[PDB]
Amino acid sequence: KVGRLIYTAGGYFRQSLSYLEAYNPSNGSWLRLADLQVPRSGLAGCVVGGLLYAVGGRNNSPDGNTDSSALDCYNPMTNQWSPCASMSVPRNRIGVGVIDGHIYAVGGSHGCIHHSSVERYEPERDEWHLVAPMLTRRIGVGVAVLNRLLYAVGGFDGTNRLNSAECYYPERNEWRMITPMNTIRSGAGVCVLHNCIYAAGGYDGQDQLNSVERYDVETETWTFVAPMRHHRSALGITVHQGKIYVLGGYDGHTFLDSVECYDPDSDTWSEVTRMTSGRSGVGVAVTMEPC
Ligand SMILES: COc1ccc(S(=O)(=O)N2CCc3ccc([C@@H](NC(=O)c4cccc5c4-c4ccccc4C5=O)C(=O)O)cc3C2)cc1
Ligand SMILES: [Cl-]
Ligand SMILES: [Cl-]
Ligand SMILES: [Cl-]
Repeated sequence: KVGRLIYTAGGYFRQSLSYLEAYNPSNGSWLRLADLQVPRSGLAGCVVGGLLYAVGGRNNSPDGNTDSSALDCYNPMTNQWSPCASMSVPRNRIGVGVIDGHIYAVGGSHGCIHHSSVERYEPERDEWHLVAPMLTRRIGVGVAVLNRLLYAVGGFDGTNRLNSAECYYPERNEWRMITPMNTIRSGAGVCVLHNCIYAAGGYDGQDQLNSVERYDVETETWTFVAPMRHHRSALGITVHQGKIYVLGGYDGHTFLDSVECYDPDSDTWSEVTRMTSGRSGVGVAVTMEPC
């Protein structure tokens, strides 16, 4: 269990960013690691087999605004990025989840197109294949996996921001709606802790949110927990050693550098570190420290 870092890839501040930086909760340190080959905001991160993957996003720069179909793989042992097979379609404001060593890419936008499509990557074959689409088009969608089921939470369908959520059952290649959240959320941080899916922050169409709610997959209810100290949309999120970490985002005024940590036993959030610069729209995941 020792030696794991929280990696943050990409993001946005004035333009899309190429940063890869890693935080060590055990000593408070940050490391700046190899830049992404292509800057991207609105991407997702995940880990399979000790390797960090950056999926989708958009490169917003002074010279263009290009949605990404890319999958790139970072090896901590070499501090190098390598390209992998690209997805069927560009997906900005994507969500991803991992089931049994496979990466699921969910939703996202391509220009004015709001995807319901979903595709699955096989690392051993370096291949993507489309699976059943969601029941709803969703960009800015939060995705997480619990008990080998994939959840897609909130987002924006092209007309309305959403409180709805749905679950993918892989053995039936089928999506079904679940109970909707209490709050409309696009750009929330979504993760899994114990037997619940958490949705933290986001934008409800009017304001960035500090509220946090969790879906108990047995009882099918959403319950609010303690709110974050900061309102935040387009935040990064991960779980590490039984606590939720939220990174950056936008509070309606500032691109935040603060990182907050949720302790479920006390139902409290605390500020634990600051990123090296404020940013939103990052991808976050946990893996071993680099060489
Ligand atoms: C070209 O400029 C960019 C700026 C930031 C980014 S991003 O990577 O951070 N990101 C991608 C993922 C994602 C998902 C949901 C939302 C939700 N919006 C908001 O909270 C929102 C609403 C009103 C005004 C603003 C924002 C916002 C949010 C963040 C930064 C600045 C602002 C801002 O001023 C929503 O639309 O639901 C926003 C994003 C934004 C990308 C491009
Ligand atoms: Cl699978
Ligand atoms: Cl298979
Ligand atoms: Cl595989």
